[PDB]
Amino acid sequence: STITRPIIELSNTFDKIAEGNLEAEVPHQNRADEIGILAKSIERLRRSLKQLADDRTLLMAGVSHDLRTPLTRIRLATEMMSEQDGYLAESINKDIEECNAIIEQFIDYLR
Amino acid sequence: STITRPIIELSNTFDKIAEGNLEAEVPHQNRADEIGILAKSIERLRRSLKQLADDRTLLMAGVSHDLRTPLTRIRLATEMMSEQDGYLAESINKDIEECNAIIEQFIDYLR
Repeated sequence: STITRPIIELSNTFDKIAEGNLEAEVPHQNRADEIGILAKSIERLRRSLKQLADDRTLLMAGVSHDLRTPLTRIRLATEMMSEQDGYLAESINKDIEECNAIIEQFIDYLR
Repeated sequence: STITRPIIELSNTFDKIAEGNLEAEVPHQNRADEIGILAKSIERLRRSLKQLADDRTLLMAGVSHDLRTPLTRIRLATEMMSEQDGYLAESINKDIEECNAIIEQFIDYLR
């Protein structure tokens, strides 16, 4: 059974990696023979995946902030327009709301 | 040695996967014994990564399109404002240009 044990365990580890589960642990990590080296390789790949996820999250936050600036600018500007063009200012306000919804939808999809 | 060959090859495959290289091929894919099964597991994980990349690209295009709509709307509206408020319309136009630059910067980073 010891011959079949490590292969079965490695299969389970691959499944966890495929499902984006970076919380699962790798078995036989402390082995010294070729099996131990192979397990270490899997652990390295898993770590790289987790790092990539963190980097992606940081990039998303940066983009959301940068786009917050132009939206705020258009809002403050429109508020000062005369009454004669009130319909124009209202249309621009609606457009900004749609823009914000698109950005929020993106974070929702990834989140 | 024949026993050392497959382990060395598997190690090289793990390195390619870790470096985000989904063009590299997996060895021993056609094997029938436990080694062949393990190799198939690696190929499955690699395939999943490639699929995620393609999906991310499609998602980016969808998001860029949706945001194109609000930007176009604000431009056409502002162009019709009276001369007395020309400075306000100009400021809003500048804001839209900044917004477009932010979205373009994101695509540039990924691409």
